[PDB]
Amino acid sequence: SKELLAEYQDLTFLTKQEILLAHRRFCELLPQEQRSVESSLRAQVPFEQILSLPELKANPFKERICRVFSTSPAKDSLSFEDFLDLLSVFSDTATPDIKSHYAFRIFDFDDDGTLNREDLSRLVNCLTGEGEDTRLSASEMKQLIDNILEESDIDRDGTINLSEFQHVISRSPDFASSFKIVL
Ligand SMILES: [Ca+2]
Ligand SMILES: [Ca+2]
Ligand SMILES: [Ca+2]
Repeated sequence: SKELLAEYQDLTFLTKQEILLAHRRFCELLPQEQRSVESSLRAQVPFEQILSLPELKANPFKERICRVFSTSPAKDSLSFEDFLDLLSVFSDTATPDIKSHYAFRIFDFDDDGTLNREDLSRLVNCLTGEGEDTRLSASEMKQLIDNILEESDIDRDGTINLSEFQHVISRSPDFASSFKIVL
């Protein structure tokens, strides 16, 4: 199931939490004997259930919306992938972020899903001491890593996951230029 859901993460640039929330909603819109993770990811939700979606309530052309997001020309339904895109457009519970996705993968050296002290050390090391061309000392690197955890490691597990990473660089507009965190 982890590998299966992970595929969608690479396809949409959403966090695992976002995909999980969406998957639960998707399943609840399918037929009872369809909830099976691997089974559900192959099912399609009929427009009936999409039209009554809360985030589409105030939208005119709901019928049009369904047809545009639907990938299968034959059927009048949405696949899980189509559903993710719908939520990315109409719901605050799904916000694609291609920059966070790749930046995270770059610093997650062992590709294990989180940024630990070691991964974070390279991240903060992209910054400078004080002058325009400086390099951090051990203690400065330590403090910077400590500050990131203290401020963004909200599930207090000692690492930074994609969701938390998005918060770490949420105030760094030019982050991708040289991977510098603001402050
Ligand atoms: Ca959205
Ligand atoms: Ca890691
Ligand atoms: Ca964490």
